[PDB]
Amino acid sequence: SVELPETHQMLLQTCRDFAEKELFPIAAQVDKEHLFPAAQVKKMGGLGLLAMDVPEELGGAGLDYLAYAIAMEEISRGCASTGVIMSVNNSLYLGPILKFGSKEQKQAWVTPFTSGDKIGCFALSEPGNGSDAGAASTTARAEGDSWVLNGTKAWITNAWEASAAVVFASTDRALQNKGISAFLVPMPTPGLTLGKKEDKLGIRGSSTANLIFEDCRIPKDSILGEPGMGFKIAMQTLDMGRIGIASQALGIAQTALDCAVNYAENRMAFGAPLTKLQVIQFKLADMALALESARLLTWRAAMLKDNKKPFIKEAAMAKLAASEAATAISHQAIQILGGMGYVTEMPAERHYRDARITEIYEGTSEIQRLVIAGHLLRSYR
Amino acid sequence: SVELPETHQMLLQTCRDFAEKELFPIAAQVDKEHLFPAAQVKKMGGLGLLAMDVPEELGGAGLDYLAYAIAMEEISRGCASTGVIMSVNNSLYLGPILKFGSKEQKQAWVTPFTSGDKIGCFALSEPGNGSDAGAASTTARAEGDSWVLNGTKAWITNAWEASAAVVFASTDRALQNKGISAFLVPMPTPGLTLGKKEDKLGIRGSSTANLIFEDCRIPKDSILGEPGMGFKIAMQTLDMGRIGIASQALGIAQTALDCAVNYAENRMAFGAPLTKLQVIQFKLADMALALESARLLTWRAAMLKDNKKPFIKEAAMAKLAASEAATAISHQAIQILGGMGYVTEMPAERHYRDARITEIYEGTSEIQRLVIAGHLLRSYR
Amino acid sequence: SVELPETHQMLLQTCRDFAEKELFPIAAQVDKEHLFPAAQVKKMGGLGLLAMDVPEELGGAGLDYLAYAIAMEEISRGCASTGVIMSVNNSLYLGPILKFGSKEQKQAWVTPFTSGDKIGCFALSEPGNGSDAGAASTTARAEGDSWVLNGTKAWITNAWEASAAVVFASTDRALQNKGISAFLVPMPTPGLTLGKKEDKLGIRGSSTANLIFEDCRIPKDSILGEPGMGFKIAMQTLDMGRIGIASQALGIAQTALDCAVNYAENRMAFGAPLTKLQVIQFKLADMALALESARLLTWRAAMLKDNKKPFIKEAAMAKLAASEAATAISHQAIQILGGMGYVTEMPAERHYRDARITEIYEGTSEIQRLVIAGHLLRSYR
Amino acid sequence: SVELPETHQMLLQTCRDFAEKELFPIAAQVDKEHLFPAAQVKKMGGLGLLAMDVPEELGGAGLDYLAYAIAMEEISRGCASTGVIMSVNNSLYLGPILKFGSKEQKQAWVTPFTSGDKIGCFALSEPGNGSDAGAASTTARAEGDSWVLNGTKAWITNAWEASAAVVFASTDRALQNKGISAFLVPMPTPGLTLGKKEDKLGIRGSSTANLIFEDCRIPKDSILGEPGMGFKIAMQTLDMGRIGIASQALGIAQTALDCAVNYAENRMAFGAPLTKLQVIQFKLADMALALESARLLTWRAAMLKDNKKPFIKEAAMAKLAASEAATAISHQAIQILGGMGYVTEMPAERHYRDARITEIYEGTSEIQRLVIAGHLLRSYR
Ligand SMILES: Cc1cc2nc3c(=O)[nH]c(=O)nc-3n(C[C@H](O)[C@H](O)[C@H](O)COP(=O)(O)OP(=O)(O)OC[C@H]3O[C@@H](n4cnc5c(N)ncnc54)[C@H](O)[C@@H]3O)c2cc1C
Ligand SMILES: Cc1cc2nc3c(=O)[nH]c(=O)nc-3n(C[C@H](O)[C@H](O)[C@H](O)COP(=O)(O)OP(=O)(O)OC[C@H]3O[C@@H](n4cnc5c(N)ncnc54)[C@H](O)[C@@H]3O)c2cc1C
Ligand SMILES: Cc1cc2nc3c(=O)[nH]c(=O)nc-3n(C[C@H](O)[C@H](O)[C@H](O)COP(=O)(O)OP(=O)(O)OC[C@H]3O[C@@H](n4cnc5c(N)ncnc54)[C@H](O)[C@@H]3O)c2cc1C
Ligand SMILES: Cc1cc2nc3c(=O)[nH]c(=O)nc-3n(C[C@H](O)[C@H](O)[C@H](O)COP(=O)(O)OP(=O)(O)OC[C@H]3O[C@@H](n4cnc5c(N)ncnc54)[C@H](O)[C@@H]3O)c2cc1C
Ligand SMILES: CC(C)(COP(=O)(O)OP(=O)(O)OC[C@H]1O[C@@H](n2cnc3c(N)ncnc32)[C@H](O)[C@@H]1OP(=O)(O)O)[C@@H](O)C(=O)NCCC(=O)NCCS
Ligand SMILES: CC(C)(COP(=O)(O)OP(=O)(O)OC[C@H]1O[C@@H](n2cnc3c(N)ncnc32)[C@H](O)[C@@H]1OP(=O)(O)O)[C@@H](O)C(=O)NCCC(=O)NCCS
Ligand SMILES: CC(C)(COP(=O)(O)OP(=O)(O)OC[C@H]1O[C@@H](n2cnc3c(N)ncnc32)[C@H](O)[C@@H]1OP(=O)(O)O)[C@@H](O)C(=O)NCCC(=O)NCCS
Ligand SMILES: CC(C)(COP(=O)(O)OP(=O)(O)OC[C@H]1O[C@@H](n2cnc3c(N)ncnc32)[C@H](O)[C@@H]1OP(=O)(O)O)[C@@H](O)C(=O)NCCC(=O)NCCS
Repeated sequence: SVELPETHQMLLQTCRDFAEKELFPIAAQVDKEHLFPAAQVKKMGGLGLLAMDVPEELGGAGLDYLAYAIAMEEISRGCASTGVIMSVNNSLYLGPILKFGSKEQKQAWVTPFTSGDKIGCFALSEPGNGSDAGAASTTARAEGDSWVLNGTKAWITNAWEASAAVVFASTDRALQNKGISAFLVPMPTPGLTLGKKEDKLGIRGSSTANLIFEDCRIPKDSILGEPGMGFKIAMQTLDMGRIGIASQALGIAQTALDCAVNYAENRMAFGAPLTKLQVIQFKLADMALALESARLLTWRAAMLKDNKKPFIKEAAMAKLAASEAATAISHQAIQILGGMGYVTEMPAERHYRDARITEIYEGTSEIQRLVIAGHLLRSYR
Repeated sequence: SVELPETHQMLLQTCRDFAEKELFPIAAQVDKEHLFPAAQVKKMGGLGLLAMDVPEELGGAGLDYLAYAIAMEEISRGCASTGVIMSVNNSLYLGPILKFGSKEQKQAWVTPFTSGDKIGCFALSEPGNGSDAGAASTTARAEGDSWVLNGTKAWITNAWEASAAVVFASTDRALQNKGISAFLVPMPTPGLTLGKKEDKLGIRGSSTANLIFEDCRIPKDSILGEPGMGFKIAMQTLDMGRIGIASQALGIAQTALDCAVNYAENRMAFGAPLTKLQVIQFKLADMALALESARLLTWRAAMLKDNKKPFIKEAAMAKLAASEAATAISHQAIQILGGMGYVTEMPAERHYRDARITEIYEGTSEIQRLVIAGHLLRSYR
Repeated sequence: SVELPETHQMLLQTCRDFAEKELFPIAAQVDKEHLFPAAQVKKMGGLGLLAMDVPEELGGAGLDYLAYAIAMEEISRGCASTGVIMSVNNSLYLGPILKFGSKEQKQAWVTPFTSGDKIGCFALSEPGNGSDAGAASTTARAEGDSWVLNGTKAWITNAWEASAAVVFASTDRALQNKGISAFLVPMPTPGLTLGKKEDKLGIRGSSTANLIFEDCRIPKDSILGEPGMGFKIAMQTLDMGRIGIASQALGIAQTALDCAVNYAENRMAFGAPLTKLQVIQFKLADMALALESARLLTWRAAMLKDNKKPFIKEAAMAKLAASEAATAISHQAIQILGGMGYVTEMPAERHYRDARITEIYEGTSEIQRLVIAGHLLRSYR
Repeated sequence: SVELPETHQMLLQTCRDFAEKELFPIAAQVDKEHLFPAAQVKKMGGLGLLAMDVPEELGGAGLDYLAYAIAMEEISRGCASTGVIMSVNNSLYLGPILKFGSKEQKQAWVTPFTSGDKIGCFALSEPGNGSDAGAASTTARAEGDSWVLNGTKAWITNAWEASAAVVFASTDRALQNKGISAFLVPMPTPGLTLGKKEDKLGIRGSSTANLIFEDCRIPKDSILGEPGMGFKIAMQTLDMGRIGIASQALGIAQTALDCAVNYAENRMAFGAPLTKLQVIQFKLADMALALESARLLTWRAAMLKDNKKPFIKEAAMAKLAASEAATAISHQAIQILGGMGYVTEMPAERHYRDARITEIYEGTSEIQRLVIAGHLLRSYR
């Protein structure tokens, strides 16, 4: 119900302790220097936080997706870039392989990646089409006994750190979505070149680059599932990723609210603490309401996924509400902090820049509203 | 969890069937003619919907407050005035008596009122002070063996139909809240006169009047609890009423959304259904999300109350979010219907006028935000 | 510039004096009883307020459109239904005849209507299509020497009081807009039947009905301009009407703000006036800014029209901003008044219901945003 | 009226030409490297853009404040940091000296600063109090024939480039505002030390530091006006600065809208340009409406100042509306650009970070709403 089980409570406490011990001292350094936190990722792999959905047989933690959402929220509260790296590795790489790959592919592509030594990446977007995922131009000709890949992916998270890749290329151009086919591409491999890192406004610990495939050949076993199923795999992986991104936005909004409340209590204006002003109280009330409401939606989406029931509309609602709430709460936290919120000495601006991204990737807000509207009208029809 | 138990599902189905059978044909007539639906209230008392929180020993249904929230949402979806009458009788009259009254008072003031033959009313507000509940000017002098009541209450719901009253009068003026004392006043009684009915913008089935007490004397047993506890009784009854009003606003928003979606699918513009337009889809998506989020907040508040845990901040959040969401959804439904939404032939304007009230009574939105802000700052401190 | 000329100032003062003398005592009676204010319309015709754009040669006042906007704002501040009647008679009937009709048609259809004895109506909308104005199904066969009209118009303002009608019927069905042709139809005439009055949520002084044409024949001179120009005539008349409706929404928002400020200063809560609370001050500040900004937009649109320059985007912006600001200000005024705002004794709910309409007729907000977007993209291209 | 005079049109064209020639190529470099654009400031001084309000006798341009607002909007459209430097030098330094200083002080402190070789700074805020300007703790003891200054100012714009300073120190502590006294402090002078530059989220061309006064002595003539008038001088200078900041926010919103519209027309999604989507059109319409509405308010405030009439409420409204509109438009521009808007290669994120500041300095939005509310209630009383 509303309360959490003992395992979930213990995981929440452990994640909060780890976050306050490790991520908070280094978050500013990671943001400023664009430094990939290798040691923190290794420690998270040691704690099993990178393989929560993975069964314990394959080396994972064997936990439900609600526990994953809680851990993602706590980690993103600690550090946003570490949060998005964890979210990518947990959902976007591990989920499709467990859900669709054969047992040999699971053994060869999940077990090394549970320990945290290696991480994965999700390669769907292209420079030509960002939202229209079905219009991917990457071609995968089945010449000989190998899949020859030609094309250029873009915006690939963890491109400079991943040891594997889930690449979606259209085997058949005529088939807009049917042609789409997934492939498990090891990194580094001949024929694959990594693009230059992109300077980003917000999350800067993670490395974002453009994968370029030039006559890249992979063995025939590297195809995920069967040809044609690529679009469905992409959609389901996107739903799970949307749940993860909603958790990340919740964490960002929570830490922004905590910093704002602490500063408002500490700061003195007109001979009184700022909390005595009614405007500040109303701002805090609205922020808390938005944050809690979103958290509820997220938890509902996670529990619906755990009960093996359809959750696409719920996940889209959770992602949209969490992203918008995080942006509004971060903006109001900057406004409450005032002048001190603008300088980089205080962490409010980092929360603002990190919260801005949650409305862009994993489907923009317009795409989320399209999904919600379609499912709503289908429900009434 | 997210799912509902079998009893709750059966109650939801029964309430929906009763609503579609009875309330929908007569809602327009009730709104237009200011007609109190006596037969519908009697049938609801027959179904036990007026005594859900009451134990079965005293003649109630013995159901949890979550079931009460579900039934309130369904009834308010059927008809808003019937919804507010049910909410008043269930929470604001029955709850304080069960929570604080002695067993003899329970037998003499709850058992006749479970059947639906008689209903109660909550008398707190005064013309002088609406939000400042602690500034009530009604005086209750303890002369002789009877409590002599002098004063004028205002805005009393069901004043023209109630057979009992929960009246709060300040026994001690010096004590702003300590002086406040509750009293169980039977109606009609000598010394009590009912004010004229007030024409209202929205809910017009219910009768709202001003109770006037002129030397009204009641026996000494009619006092609820002990003197001084009146303010706490009022606050707890207000929390339960806020949960009920949140359920009512949810019902209004739900029926407005249903009518808007049906009309949008039926209406043809520019050679296409209105749902083909992206603006309509985005409006429907935003409306859906709002309602669902509010519902979760409401259900969380109800479950927290059922588990015997503090729920004041949760109830305030649920009431605020539900009221604002209901107003926004009703306005957008009128906008979607366009010209046909403006005339009284279509039920959109009735939903608008009924949804406007949920931000005013049971504490305005500013008071709710004050409560949320106070509890938030207390949580951080 | 920002200041007003002496003629405009004198007209503003005269309109305000007339409004406070006449419209304010009878506004509640007009709203409640659906009473057409014949005497007030006659007095306005005596003051020349119904023929402001009309040259003095034809019996008008010969004033610029800025003066018309000011007078419309003041009258709608006095009474909303009188405001919409004045707006219809000034813009939607008189403007197209002066702009496109020949001199004989001006003499036979403008000079009697300047005095205020008779008023006109604008017949464009149909039950089939409300926003898609080009899809009108009314047919005008040119049989013999007369135009035979068949079809059914809908939502015609002043249908029960108009002595003339501007009816737009598609002469050629193949021509979606080219077929559209305007006609000056006298009322009453054989073959024309008036539909039943429609009960409306808001403005109820004006009479809204559905014109039904059954073999209605008019002389050949009654056609406005030449066939095919009907759509352009409709668009320009709509622009002028949008300016008028923006002025009306400004008046409604202004009177709502005045009542809210007066009540907030008078009402006492927590031992202080409501204006001492910071939340009330912030609400009043937001309301004020909105109204003033909208007024400027309106005044800019009116001055651009007076200088014989294109004003379509400006008029659309003014109408959209004025309507949204009026709705928000009326809602906040009801919220500020609290319980007393809900009853019909206070005039806040009347302002709410009257302000709701300004987002529906003369093009809904979505159509206004489409016009603004089209003109913006055309400006950049 | 709505149109601009020939001088204003010529100044607008010259400012736009200069902006597109100089500021646009170097804006990204200035933002990235925190580089003070010395050459651009010198060229602006050559064009007279730094001394617009200054009479031509003292070496200024002798232009009205409307021309200053237009030039500020164009320059801030070119580059935001250059815009805020120009705004500070024009209003916050030059205005108080011309308005209150004697002729000798004008000759010794305005004529060298019109040419653009030297610039000024406005020193009011302190680390202790940011919004409560009357609680400044800087002390100015009148020992001997010199004013000995002790205290620490904060957030001083152009602290590392100014050759003069307007410092406000409380001569009399007992007098909260009466004690406040202004002083013209040359820079550099013995006893004055410049604090370290502060890394800021947005505008980074300008240098922001903390002035520290330790036994700084100035001649007796350096006091501006007479003791006690400091608070009034600060308030009037703040009003003029609010007009300038509103112009800057207008420029930022305008360039963000231009970039967003151009990208939306260029980008192709789902086989169509983005402008074909109705959601994009509605976003563009809302952005254009907000921008134009604000621009109007700003121009009204500037013209009211030029006509020697009170403009405090108008300036506060203009600043608030311009800041909020700029933030909303920048956020929507980032959303429209999508993924490409997030990287630093595109200029959308720079517009976002620069537009965030306009709600903080020159009085936060809460202070603006307090000023508007006070003037509104004073108007009704
Ligand atoms: C880039 C930049 C440049 C600057 N340049 C200058 C300059 O040239 N000269 C100068 O003098 N200063 C300058 N400042 C400082 C400026 O005055 C302050 O940063 C800003 O105006 C508010 O200061 P604060 O945040 O410290 O106020 P705080 O009092 O610390 O603000 C706390 C919060 O409480 C709110 N608040 C406070 N009192 C009330 C109230 N009564 N009612 C409601 N809400 C309230 C505020 O709005 C704010 O959100 C600059 C600041 C920045 C960031
Ligand atoms: C009080 C009143 C007075 C009136 N007076 C007159 C009068 O004097 N003369 C006259 O001719 N008419 C009059 N009308 C009718 C008026 O034209 C319509 O009521 C109104 O303009 C819209 O009509 P509709 O709701 O039927 O349109 P509908 O097409 O039925 O509206 C459906 C909804 O879809 C939206 N929509 C439609 N097309 C699009 C699109 N392409 N993109 C986005 N959204 C879209 C609309 O905004 C609306 O929300 C009056 C109406 C009222 C209520
Ligand atoms: C349909 C209806 C039914 C009702 N039924 C009942 C009933 O059964 N029992 C009962 O006891 N009462 C009932 N009431 C009365 C109800 O308590 C009040 O109408 C409502 O809760 C607020 O009262 P008010 O508007 O008079 O408060 P006011 O104090 O007059 O409100 C003035 C405004 O100031 C705001 N305000 C006041 N204090 C503050 C503050 N400290 N901070 C910020 N904002 C503030 C309020 O939000 C409000 O907007 C009913 C009212 C209505 C309309
Ligand atoms: C930090 C970051 C990390 C990323 N990581 C990954 C990753 O790991 N894997 C991956 O595959 N991609 C990744 N991406 C790319 C991501 O898919 C896109 O950036 C984003 O989802 C949208 O792409 P776009 O802006 O290019 O779409 P565009 O089509 O260029 O967006 C244009 C605009 O139009 C809107 N729009 C488009 N179509 C419609 C429509 N039909 N209706 C309404 N509005 C519409 C969009 O919402 C958007 O506002 C990442 C991007 C970023 C910024
Ligand atoms: C555009 C978009 C919303 C929809 O895709 P489309 O190709 O444009 O439209 P479609 O017609 O393919 O959608 C419905 C089809 O897909 C399938 N599908 C769509 N959503 C699905 C879901 N959530 N689960 C399962 N199947 C789904 C349906 O089965 C249907 O095919 P059918 O006709 O055989 O039943 C999708 O590409 C998208 O989500 N874009 C944003 C996400 C993103 O970029 N994330 C970045 C990762 S960080
Ligand atoms: C104004 C208002 C919000 C708070 O009341 P106040 O008298 O103004 O302020 P107080 O200082 O009394 O509040 C705190 C006190 O009340 C008690 N209290 C407040 N809220 C409580 C709650 N939810 N549960 C229990 N006790 C509560 C606290 O114990 C404390 O007293 P203590 O110091 O002995 O601990 C309240 O009057 C109100 O809710 N008004 C709107 C509700 C309404 O009108 N409903 C209409 C019915 S349809
Ligand atoms: C739908 C709507 C917005 C546009 O009309 P459309 O027929 O759907 O679209 P169109 O292609 O006709 O629009 C452009 C055409 O009309 C003409 N036009 C459009 N707006 C115009 C304007 N403001 N001024 C002049 N001409 C205009 C253009 O010349 C063009 O024709 P061309 O190709 O020969 O140049 C219009 O019908 C409308 O305003 N509806 C809402 C208004 C309303 O109902 N008011 C009620 C009165 S109270
Ligand atoms: C807090 C604040 C809003 C008002 O100041 P206060 O000291 O708190 O309140 P006061 O009582 O002094 O306000 C009214 C007094 O000041 C004077 N005053 C206020 N605003 C004025 C104005 N716009 N023009 C002239 N005089 C003004 C009045 O004369 C009155 O004094 P009186 O009683 O002798 O008539 C002001 O300090 C402020 O604007 N802060 C934000 C601005 C800022 O920080 N800008 C940074 C520069 S980039």
